[PDB]
Amino acid sequence: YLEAFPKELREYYKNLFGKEEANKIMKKLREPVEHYYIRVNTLKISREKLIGELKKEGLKPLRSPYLPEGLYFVREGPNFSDDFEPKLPVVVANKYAAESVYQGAMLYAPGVLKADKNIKEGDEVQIRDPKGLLVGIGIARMDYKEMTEATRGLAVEVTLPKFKLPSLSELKAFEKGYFYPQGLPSMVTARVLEPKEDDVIIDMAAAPGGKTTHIAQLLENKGEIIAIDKSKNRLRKMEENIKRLGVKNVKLVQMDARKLPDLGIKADKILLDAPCTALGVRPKLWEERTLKHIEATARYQRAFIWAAIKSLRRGGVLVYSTCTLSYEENEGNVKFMIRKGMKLEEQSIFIGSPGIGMNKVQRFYPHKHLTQGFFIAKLRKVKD
Ligand SMILES: Nc1ncnc2c1ncn2[C@@H]1O[C@H](C[C@@H](N)CC[C@H](N)C(=O)O)[C@@H](O)[C@H]1O
Repeated sequence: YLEAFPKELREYYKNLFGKEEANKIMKKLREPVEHYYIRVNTLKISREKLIGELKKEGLKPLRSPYLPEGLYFVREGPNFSDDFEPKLPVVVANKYAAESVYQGAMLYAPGVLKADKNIKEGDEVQIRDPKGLLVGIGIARMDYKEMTEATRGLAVEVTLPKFKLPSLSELKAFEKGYFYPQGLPSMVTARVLEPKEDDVIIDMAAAPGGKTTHIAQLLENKGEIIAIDKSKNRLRKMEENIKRLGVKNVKLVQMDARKLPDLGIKADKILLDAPCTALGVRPKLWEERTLKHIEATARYQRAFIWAAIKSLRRGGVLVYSTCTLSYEENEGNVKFMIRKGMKLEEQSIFIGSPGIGMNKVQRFYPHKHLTQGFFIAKLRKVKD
């Protein structure tokens, strides 16, 4: 599994976590989350009602004892050994299709990069990513020719994915806005913000609106949430999420969030779920980002942070979060915040790990908490 991570990043992890822990993290990082979480949209439905609805579809949701809005599914797999060499013709899926197949998705024709020419419908085939990673085994539903030419349709019915997560996008319950897929650390993030109906609230990197709509339901569609993103398409997707979830609480604004103080707003609560190297996301088939990205991105996040601090009322609260493992983007950038008049505060929910040489910030690790790698800092602005 180590091959999935560039050598200098591996040295970095060993340095930052210790050889043993670093190895446990990387190994788990290559696998999908063991507990696949969704958020109950309490704007439309209760947890127990939704559970009943999901059981109807043959799904087995489990309750979180920490998040009354939390449900999760237990991951299946691995369904074959890491060294398994099936005696089967190969279908090569592109980088994106391979990752979804890795978690139980079917392989559709546009996802097919190339294939063995002997393949006919009904043949058993193995599916590999462009680097030879075996991600699944299944039955071809197209001949070789149609597979490499079709613009739509089923190419391989994946009957033996390496891992299996439930597909929730096609459920009636999803179309009716009953839930929103979202990791446990992400849900904790919104709770720890403790949004109030009175608070002036800003999500300055909000699309596609996962944490924003979570705040919305905690506010019970009262108050107002200002949600900022630079991307119009991602804001376009966020508009759809809002409508589906029945969120009436949110004001969208397109802009570079680093220029946030250009508004005349002094917020009481700011969520900064900052763009990051995403070193913690799962599954991690191949890590492309490395040390140069950590420094550049960390420096890039500071602009957001500074913008937020200047836009906070004194006594105001900032919650900073990333889906990355690096020190620089996390604890290092919090030290930055501490030098700029911010004070660390106890978070209301703490089920993860302590930070690196740092007490009140919260980390999540895939090997310890069955989640993506994650980081949460909650700060109070004591002075300007
Ligand atoms: N300078 C920027 N200004 C505003 N938004 C940005 C900027 N750079 C990146 N973003 C957005 O930051 C977001 C990063 C997302 N991963 C955040 C997801 C969000 N927290 C959610 O709960 O769904 C993307 O939507 C980016 O479009």
